[PDB]
Amino acid sequence: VGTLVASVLPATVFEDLAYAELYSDPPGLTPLPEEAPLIARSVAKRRNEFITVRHCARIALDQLGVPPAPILKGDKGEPCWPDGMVGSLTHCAGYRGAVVGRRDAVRSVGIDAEPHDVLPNGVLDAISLPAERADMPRTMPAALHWDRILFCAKEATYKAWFPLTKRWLGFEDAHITFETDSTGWTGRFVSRILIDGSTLSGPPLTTLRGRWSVERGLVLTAIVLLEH
Ligand SMILES: CC(C)(COP(=O)(O)OP(=O)(O)OC[C@H]1O[C@@H](n2cnc3c(N)ncnc32)[C@H](O)[C@@H]1OP(=O)(O)O)[C@@H](O)C(=O)NCCC(=O)NCCS
Repeated sequence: VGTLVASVLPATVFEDLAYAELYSDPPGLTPLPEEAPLIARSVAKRRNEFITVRHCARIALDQLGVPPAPILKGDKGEPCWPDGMVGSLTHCAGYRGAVVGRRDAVRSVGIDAEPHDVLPNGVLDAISLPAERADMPRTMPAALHWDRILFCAKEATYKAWFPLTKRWLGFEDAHITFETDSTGWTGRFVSRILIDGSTLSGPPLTTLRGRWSVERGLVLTAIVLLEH
């Protein structure tokens, strides 16, 4: 279908969002000349996914009425969206995707995709708080890899946070609480910011609500912060 990420998008502002996803790199796709410098020293696997993900971004932007154009890279790797637009990009094995939104409705977007696979226990302690490790088993079905899902939400949280603050957010700086829908493979989370949430404009970031899904061997997460 090409609609997996829809499982983590809200209906509230759906008319002001667009998305596009692919599951592999179309062969022979050429980079835009203006984007080529961004991957001039990159390994082949990175080059290929970069091009595919940028292609998805333009497909999604086009749905919102934005003419196709290069998307450069700014502070700390963040994508440089066209004026009036926000969005987020992600890839992993078997997935490339873009979610974009109109800034008049959507303040920020953060998405992440991961394989639904375990993480090593050493990494878990580095990416989680004790309270998360205690609560996730209580809120998540035994079948799910809650370590990986937590991590996915941490990544979505950073991506939604950085464009608004331009500051680091570490794994210990957000406490994420989950809930599972009765059907067992989707739900909600809230990321509570534990540090100063001052933004370049608008209100401070204190809480970021998101959605998660597990389907087709993937974890997907998305945060869509509304403009009020
Ligand atoms: C930046 C980061 C979140 C990217 O996530 P990832 O799982 O490695 O890779 P993904 O494919 O999902 O996402 C990569 C895309 O993220 C976007 N991105 C990179 N830096 C970014 C930033 N500072 N802000 C917003 N988006 C960013 C880019 O569009 C990038 O793709 P591109 O280089 O092709 O444009 C991750 O690599 C990282 O450095 N994390 C540390 C910060 C963190 O997770 N903190 C926890 C907060 S609770």
